[PDB]
Amino acid sequence: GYSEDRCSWRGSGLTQEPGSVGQLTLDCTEGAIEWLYPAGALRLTLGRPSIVCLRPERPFAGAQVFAERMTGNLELLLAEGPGGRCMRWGPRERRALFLQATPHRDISRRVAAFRFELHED
Repeated sequence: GYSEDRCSWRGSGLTQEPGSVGQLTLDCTEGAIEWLYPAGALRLTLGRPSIVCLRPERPFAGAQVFAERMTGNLELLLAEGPGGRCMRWGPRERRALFLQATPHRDISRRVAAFRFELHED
């Protein structure tokens, strides 16, 4: 679950009703996500223009991380296979990441873990 200070989260793919996107809210400027055996999808809301940077912990596998734009469009920040991806949200954009488990042929141990940092550019 959430860490002691609620700036980080660490859970397993068996999060909730299959098909529903689980909901995470983190109101800090710096934190970490550890998604063990990713399954399904998660939406992480991160509570002037803002810049977000993600730093994966290698090996990173089992999921992709997208940034939700006001357009409803998505921007891939972190993906599986072959250090840092940044992106900028507008002043009025909801700061939301979408974590989507990748379809693995095997059900084995994969961990999608990353750190995030928010900057007021």
